[PDB]
Amino acid sequence: SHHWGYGKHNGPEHWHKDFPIAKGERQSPVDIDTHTAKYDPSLKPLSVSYDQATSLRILNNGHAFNVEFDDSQDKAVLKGGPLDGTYRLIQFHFHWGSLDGQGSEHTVDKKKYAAELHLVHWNTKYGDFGKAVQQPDGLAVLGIFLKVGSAKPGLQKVVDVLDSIKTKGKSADFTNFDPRGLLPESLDYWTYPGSLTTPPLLECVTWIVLKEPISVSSEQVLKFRKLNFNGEGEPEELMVDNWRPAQPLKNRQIKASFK
Amino acid sequence: SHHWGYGKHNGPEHWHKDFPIAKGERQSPVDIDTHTAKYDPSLKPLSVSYDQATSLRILNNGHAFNVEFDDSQDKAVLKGGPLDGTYRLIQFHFHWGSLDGQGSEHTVDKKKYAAELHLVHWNTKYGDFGKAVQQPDGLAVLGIFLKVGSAKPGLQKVVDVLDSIKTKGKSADFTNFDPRGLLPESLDYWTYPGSLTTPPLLECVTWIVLKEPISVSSEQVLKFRKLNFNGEGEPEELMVDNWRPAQPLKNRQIKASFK
Ligand SMILES: [Zn+2]
Ligand SMILES: [Zn+2]
Ligand SMILES: [Zn+2]
Ligand SMILES: [Zn+2]
Ligand SMILES: [Zn+2]
Ligand SMILES: [Zn+2]
Ligand SMILES: [Zn+2]
Ligand SMILES: [Zn+2]
Ligand SMILES: [Zn+2]
Ligand SMILES: [Zn+2]
Ligand SMILES: [Zn+2]
Ligand SMILES: [Zn+2]
Ligand SMILES: [Zn+2]
Ligand SMILES: [Zn+2]
Ligand SMILES: [Zn+2]
Ligand SMILES: [Zn+2]
Ligand SMILES: [Zn+2]
Ligand SMILES: [Zn+2]
Ligand SMILES: [Zn+2]
Repeated sequence: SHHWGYGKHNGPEHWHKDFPIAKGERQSPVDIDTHTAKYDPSLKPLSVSYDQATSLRILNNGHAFNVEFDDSQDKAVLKGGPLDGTYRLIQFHFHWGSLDGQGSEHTVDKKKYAAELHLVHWNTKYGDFGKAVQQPDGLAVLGIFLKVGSAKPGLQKVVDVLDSIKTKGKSADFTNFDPRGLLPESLDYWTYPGSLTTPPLLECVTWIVLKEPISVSSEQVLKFRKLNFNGEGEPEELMVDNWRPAQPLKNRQIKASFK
Repeated sequence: SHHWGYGKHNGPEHWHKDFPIAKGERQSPVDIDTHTAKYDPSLKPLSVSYDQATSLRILNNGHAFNVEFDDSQDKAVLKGGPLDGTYRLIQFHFHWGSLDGQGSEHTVDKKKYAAELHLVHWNTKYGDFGKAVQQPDGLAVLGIFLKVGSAKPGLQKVVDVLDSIKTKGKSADFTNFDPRGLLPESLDYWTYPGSLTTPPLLECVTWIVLKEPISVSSEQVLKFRKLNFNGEGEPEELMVDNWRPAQPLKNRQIKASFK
């Protein structure tokens, strides 16, 4: 009851109590039905420029873990696609499950994936992250599905450091990470106007969800599930099933960048 | 810069940036000038009923440390004085300095004390703490000055447990504490309508500041100054000088319960 989370008492089901936007017109995530999400030839190609991405630190905030980036220049930026502007990378994080058969927030024809990677960018138009989240086109989030298969070499440096931030509030220096190690072979995508998938659930996100999932080993996802929602000294609550289920699409169109 | 505190960058001096109420009509603390704070015979005597006070836990929130109480019944209550209602004890905490010559928030004829004890109560009229802080008579805070002299036996159990919550976010079970061990010989007091002395600086507090200070040993206050503002693993910032200086009294009267 204390403040929001993913348990029986404080979960997605109950977020409408302190956040009436939870039942709003533009909520995320959604289910991407491939028969309705039609192709849009007006969509320009997406330009992911991460070659100068400068990571700083990894931390556990009690809700997931974030790798944070220097956002002071156009070092890691997101351009074109459905975006009018330059969007700087500020952090990324994951949502995952207690079983391989669940963990993703978005779904494709009702299929759930073992996890989902969210790379979070803010529109430089507004000046900083804080001002951007108060505008409907302030954020662009790039969402990537994880399936249990073979190991992702780009993910291993993250996994190695997870013991050092087991409990809420812990953090660590995490430099020279290259977020390109987490991208799939193709950048074909769906896009729709949405929201943050956690409180305050603000409807300020242009979603870009990649068609092609990345593969991670079962050994690597097991490492995610040893994390803790709780602080050190408090009772153990395993950080698992930290995902919001799909929401009503309502009067929105999911445009597709592909065939 | 990150979020508020007591350093050069984030201190009381700069709180007006995110909190315009900091320059409001009813801000606390104030200096109690004894020549103007006249006696009011209409003030009923103060009734401090702490015999059934049930403490639960002690924690470091990064700004000070709080001992928290069961507020579910009328076990520890504050009545009469300038209060119209029953006020339940929810927590207490301290503000102290880096030197014995400072640490208090309130002052008496410009004199500063080594520390100050704040016992925090909410009006049962409103139902819970959260609803109370949004009303001008929602909170009653009982403020007590500490001077460096001989040891306070009632304070020693708090001091013993301080090693176990050195850094921000740590907490511990803290049961069978009796807050009566921190009261002075006399309950003669000054009262005025004010605010929280930390953000969000809400103007919802009826202040009751006791005339008579309590004595604590230098050994006991040294133990306060080993605490840390920071979390575990972060760079060391000693939790000292965590006090707001005196504010303009403006169109307010400080009533005195005594001679
Ligand atoms: Zn339920
Ligand atoms: Zn409901
Ligand atoms: Zn379909
Ligand atoms: Zn590149
Ligand atoms: Zn939280
Ligand atoms: Zn996310
Ligand atoms: Zn470092
Ligand atoms: Zn290939
Ligand atoms: Zn393609
Ligand atoms: Zn530790
Ligand atoms: Zn200054
Ligand atoms: Zn200023
Ligand atoms: Zn005077
Ligand atoms: Zn009593
Ligand atoms: Zn804080
Ligand atoms: Zn205080
Ligand atoms: Zn316990
Ligand atoms: Zn005596
Ligand atoms: Zn008296």
